[PDB]
Amino acid sequence: MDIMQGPSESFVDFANRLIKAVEGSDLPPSARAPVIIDCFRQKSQPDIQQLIRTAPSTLTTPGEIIKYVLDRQKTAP
Repeated sequence: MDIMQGPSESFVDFANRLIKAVEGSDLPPSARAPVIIDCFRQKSQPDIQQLIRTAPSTLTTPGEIIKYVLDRQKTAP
């Protein structure tokens, strides 16, 4: 309900509220991921949601999104 990413909130910040929020629910293990998956695309900021929204590759899991988030956040010069 009140799970919304902040203006300048880090990724690990939101996902913790999400994951913890999801774990706290009656959602099954196999369905926990799919929940966070859609949750991001609808609760994440425009900066992240935009990437996930039209992001290629089979991004159907958390293990891929975070990898994808950091993979895109690879601002290492």
